[PDB]
Amino acid sequence: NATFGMGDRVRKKSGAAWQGQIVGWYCTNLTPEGYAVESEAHPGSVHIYPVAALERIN
Amino acid sequence: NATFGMGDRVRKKSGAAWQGQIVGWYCTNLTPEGYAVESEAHPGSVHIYPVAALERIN
Amino acid sequence: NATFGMGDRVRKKSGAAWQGQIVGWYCTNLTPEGYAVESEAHPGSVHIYPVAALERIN
Amino acid sequence: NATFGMGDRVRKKSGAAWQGQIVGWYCTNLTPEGYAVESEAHPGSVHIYPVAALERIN
Ligand code: NA
Ligand code: NA
Repeated sequence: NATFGMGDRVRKKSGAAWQGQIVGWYCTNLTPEGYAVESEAHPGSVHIYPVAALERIN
Repeated sequence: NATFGMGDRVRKKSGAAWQGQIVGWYCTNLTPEGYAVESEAHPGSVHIYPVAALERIN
Repeated sequence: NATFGMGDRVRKKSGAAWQGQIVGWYCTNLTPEGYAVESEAHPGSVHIYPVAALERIN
Repeated sequence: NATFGMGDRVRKKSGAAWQGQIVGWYCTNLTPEGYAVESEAHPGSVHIYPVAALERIN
C-alpha cells in the first residue's frame, strides 16, 4: 500500500526544502511510512521523511 | 542479497556512534546498499548508513 | 540573548528523541536560534535543532 | 582561529554533495572544528560537517 515507489520525484511540502528521487523506505512507530529521498541538487545526499511531509511532482 | 534484515540489531563500527534496529533500506550510486537504523537509546530517531559502516550485534 | 550555552544538557521535547550536551549554534531564516547537541548515548553523533524543540534538564 | 566565517560559501569536497553558506559552528572531541552549512539549493536545510570536509568557493 506504498504511496511512492522507487524513482518517484518528490519534494518536501513545507519548511526546510528537499527535492529529488525516492531511493528507499523505512518504518518506525513514529513514522509508519517513511521514504529516503536523494537530492537532485546534491548528488549522493539523502534525507528520510515521513510520507506526510512529501508530495510527488513531475 | 541483503546483508541485514528488518529488526537486526546493528551498530556503527567507527566514528560517531549509532546503535539500534534496522528499520529500512535505501540505494544510491554512492551507497548501493544502505540501511535505516532506529536508535535504541533515542526512540524515533533514525539514521541512514552504508552497509560497510554497520555491524550486527546480539 | 542565547537561551542555552555550551555544555548545557538538553533534550528534545517531543517526537523523535534526542538528549545530550549543547556543542554549537546555528542561525537561518527558518531557525533564527538553533543549537547543535551531541548525544550522551551515542558519542560523536550530533543533531541540530531549533531552540523551541529543546528543553534544558539537570 | 576559525577557518570559515558566517556567510562563507562552501562545498563538500567529496562524497555526498553539499553546497551553501556557513550558518553556524560546533565542536566535539570527534570534530573539534565543525560548521553548519545551509544548502543554497534547498533553503532551510542545514548539514553539519567537520572543517576537513569543506572548502570555500567563490
Ligand atoms: Na541519517
Ligand atoms: Na547534518
